[PDB]
Amino acid sequence: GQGPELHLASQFVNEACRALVFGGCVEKSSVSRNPEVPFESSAYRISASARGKELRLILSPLPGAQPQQEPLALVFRFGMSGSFQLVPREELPRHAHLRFYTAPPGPRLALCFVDIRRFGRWDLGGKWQPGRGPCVLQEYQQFRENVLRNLADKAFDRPICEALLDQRFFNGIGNYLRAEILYRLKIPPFEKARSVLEALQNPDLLELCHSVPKEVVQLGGRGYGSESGEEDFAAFRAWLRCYGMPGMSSLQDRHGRTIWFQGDPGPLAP
DNA sequence: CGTCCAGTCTAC
DNA sequence: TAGACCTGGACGG
Repeated sequence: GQGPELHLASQFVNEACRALVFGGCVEKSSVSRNPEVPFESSAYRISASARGKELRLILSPLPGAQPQQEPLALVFRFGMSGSFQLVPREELPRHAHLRFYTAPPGPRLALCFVDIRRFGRWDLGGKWQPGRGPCVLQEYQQFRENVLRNLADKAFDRPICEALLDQRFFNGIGNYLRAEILYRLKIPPFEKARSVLEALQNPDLLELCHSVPKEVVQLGGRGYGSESGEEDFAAFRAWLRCYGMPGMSSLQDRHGRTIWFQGDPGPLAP
């Protein structure tokens, strides 16, 4: 997922778990090389928030829950196939690698972190990744200042299409979003990052870094993805103007990732 | 059957 | 930097 997917996943956990009570331990698949979550409670609520391409779960025991336990926070990154689902306990999807189980009363459901390719990761801390910049969705003004303060950084030597993936400055921006963002401004993907950014110091490249992914969120649905029908997925394919679309050029950036664009590749093209 | 394609993380 | 980390769907023979 990218920021919209991480953001919509957090909204999903919050709405789906609002009137649910979990109990017991936090179960991990045998094959997952991520850490065992040391946590047990007779009764606890799960909530979420999203920051860029990371999602924080808070496991929050109720008054009187046993064993005695302070709230616990997990941060997740999704890599290529991470996701959250609420399923019936005996119908776990195949790659459900971490699982929170409802307590009686009611239907026994499982909140599952599902990650086919297992590029996703979680940490016990609860801290955001040091070095990741502010959320382009929820921290726009902080994100905007963080780029304009640091144009001197060597990151901005690189072509614009590569800089937009550097999560130190564009936390939340991934492959589809960089294509869609540059297509909106007809900015060649291999223009130099510093060149396009120095200008700003209406809608400019940094503003679109916020407004474009906000468009994905306001589709409702589950971004690139279909957790709420194939209808929501068709809604997304329709929103796209550039990424994967017929009549568009594509190249490889210096890290082998496909950038989609119209017309001028730009000066720093391979 | 085979190939190729879809975000970090870490060892050169 | 370049390869490593993974599974599965869409192709081509």
